[PDB]
Amino acid sequence: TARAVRGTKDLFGKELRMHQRIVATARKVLEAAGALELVTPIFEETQVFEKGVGAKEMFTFQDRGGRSLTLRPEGTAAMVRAYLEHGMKVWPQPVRLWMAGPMFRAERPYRQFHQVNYEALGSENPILDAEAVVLLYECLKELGLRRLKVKLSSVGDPEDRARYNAYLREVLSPHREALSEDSKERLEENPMRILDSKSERDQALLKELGVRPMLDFLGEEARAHLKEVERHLERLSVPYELEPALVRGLDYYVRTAFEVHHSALGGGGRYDGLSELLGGPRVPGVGFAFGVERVALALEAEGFGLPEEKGPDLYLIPLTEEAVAEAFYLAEALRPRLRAEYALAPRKPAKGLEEALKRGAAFAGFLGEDELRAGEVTLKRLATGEQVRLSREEVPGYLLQALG
Amino acid sequence: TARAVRGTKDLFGKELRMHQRIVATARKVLEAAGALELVTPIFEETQVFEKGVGAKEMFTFQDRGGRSLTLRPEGTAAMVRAYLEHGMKVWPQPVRLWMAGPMFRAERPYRQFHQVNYEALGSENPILDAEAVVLLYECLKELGLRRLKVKLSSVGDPEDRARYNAYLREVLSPHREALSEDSKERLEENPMRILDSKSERDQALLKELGVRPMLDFLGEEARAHLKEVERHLERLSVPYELEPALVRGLDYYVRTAFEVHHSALGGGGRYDGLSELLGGPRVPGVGFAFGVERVALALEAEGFGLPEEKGPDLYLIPLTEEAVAEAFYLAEALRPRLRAEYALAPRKPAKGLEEALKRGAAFAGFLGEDELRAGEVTLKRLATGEQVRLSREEVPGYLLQALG
Repeated sequence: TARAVRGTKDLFGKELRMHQRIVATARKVLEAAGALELVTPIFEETQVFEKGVGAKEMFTFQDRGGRSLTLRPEGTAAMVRAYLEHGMKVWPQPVRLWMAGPMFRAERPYRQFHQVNYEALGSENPILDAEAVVLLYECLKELGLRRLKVKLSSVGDPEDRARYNAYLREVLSPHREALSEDSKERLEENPMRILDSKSERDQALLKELGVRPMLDFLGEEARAHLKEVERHLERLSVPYELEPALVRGLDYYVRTAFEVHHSALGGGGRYDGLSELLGGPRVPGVGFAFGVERVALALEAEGFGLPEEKGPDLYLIPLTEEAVAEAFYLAEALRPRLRAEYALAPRKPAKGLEEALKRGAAFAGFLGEDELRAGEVTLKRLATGEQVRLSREEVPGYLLQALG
Repeated sequence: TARAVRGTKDLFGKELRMHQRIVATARKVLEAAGALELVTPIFEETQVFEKGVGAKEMFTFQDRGGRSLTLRPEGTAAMVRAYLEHGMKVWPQPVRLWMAGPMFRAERPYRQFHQVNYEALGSENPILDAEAVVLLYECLKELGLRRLKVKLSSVGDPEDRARYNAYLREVLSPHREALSEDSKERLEENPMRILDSKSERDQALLKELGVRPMLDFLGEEARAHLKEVERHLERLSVPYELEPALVRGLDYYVRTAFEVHHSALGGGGRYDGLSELLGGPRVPGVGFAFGVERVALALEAEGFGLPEEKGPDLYLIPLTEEAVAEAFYLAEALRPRLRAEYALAPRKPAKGLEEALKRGAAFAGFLGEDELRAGEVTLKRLATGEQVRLSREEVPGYLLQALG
């Protein structure tokens, strides 16, 4: 009766294998660049994920005690919270961390998706921004994806963001009634957030007015930092395109911002004020995240198929009812060094052999009255048809010599 | 400021590696026995986890829409729910499944723990019960644990459980006031549940009365099934002990029940009526679960230590400020086939070499004005002290020939 809640789903067979490949690939590239693997809890205190003061899409609840708890909606805040909790500030900087795991989004019935996160905390050095970009680019390239579009941009320093917001107030105020609910309130609290709302009505006005990009407002230091990042990518042969449409409305996002399109598979940027937001000292940061499901779809779109599940090394066919137990005893004697399976009911040799072929077994085994009395087994290498009769003590060795 | 909620914790370094080893080991033994890996969602409809009608320890909440949702507290019901949803009843039976993942328990501030689950659904054959036991025993043995105590027992068939409950009413009724709240109510709804309550007051009365074990109430079929299971373990050289104290109060638990002690690392048994409880047809089942943290503690108790984290293949030391970027370009050219790291600031050769030793690098690399002008690099195999000067084009090949 009960089914998996909408927005969630079981992962098994090929879908699971695709997810595991994707994560295994990120693990290889990220750990080769020094990132340390970190796994945070599924839920945390709600305040860990609050973005600041400024007036539904997060699973929140309180446990026995009244404490507000929230299901992890993103990875960055949780990782920064971990860097703080474990005093990673004492480690050699920067501290590179990565993580793969489920995230929770509360939309109307993906509500549970998986993403890989990479975070370099502790330094403002532009080399780290270029590295974050290249690392994301690489994870995706290593997966076999091609036609990857890298989009780069900057959101400047907070003093630069202050001027832009003023400008936004001047340009968007005389068009107030064109916005709506929240966007009208954002004009007084955080104008830049209006550029990040997915309100078709708000997106419409913006498209018509065509206001100036945050790029045109980069301060002195911000422009030099972006130029450094650009220089590194050029030097690393990473094709990119400056994107004035790339924006980050939250007050803790600074300088570098980037995305990789195929539509966006992942992206990220620098976020220097998030640590203080959580109660910690100043901790410069830059990193990215990409959705595992988004990537699996991109691979699927490019035609990437996955080979068939490997079969057991041995599939035992009991011929009599008494042999069923003996098949189990033999298979157990061969595990786990070898993958050995067995049928639970007797059947004709031909039908059993037929089942071994379908299951892709390397060898088929037969146990009947004759082999039981002799304490032996009959083996048949399916691929070559070669059939041999050997004692039970010799099966492990024989199979190992053959499957070497 | 904000810390991981009590009962939860970040996993990194050795602790994480220990968890990954444990799961990797279960994966090897369980998949060698034919189990298919399955990953269910973190949360599901509350009804998936309700055990039946009979009057706090589960994180429950409703999403936008009023639907009651619950954080996964166990693995079995979720797996059975998956077997049903995907029509696994059509697959060749039995269907063997396994899963590893977080579970949630709502105690007063582990509230988030991890466990490995194994489930064989679709058959009543006693061979499967013995296999579940041996498989659990094996997972633990392969981890290096010794002094593993296997305890076996049975809870009989529902008709057997009915008689026992009557008996329990007769023996425990005249002692009503000795029980408490729930236990008093259980006498009328499900007496056997009183044997499963962790109420020190209830455990006391039980210890004094010393009522008869559910074992003394096994019906004809139930006694024969248990004898079959025992026969298989004997034949598999698995040392076990019959435990009359092992009980399963819920109405869907049937026959086989078992545990492995070291205090219990894991356990399980047959549960034939759970499927119907969820709205599906009759689906016989048997399996087990063990806590990853329980196992890591057991390993720790036996002294099992984990080797040190491997170091990068190459740690680049820039000698000048301009070389910092060049160190990054070189490391990126070597990744991800090789693990290459670099320092972000210049430093003396000796200090840099000093850092490479501490980080356990196979090779140390040096980039200064001289190598930059020559488009070369200086490498030093730390273990042998051998130092060589080669061009950048030759570094990948040289390192690969040396780290082969």
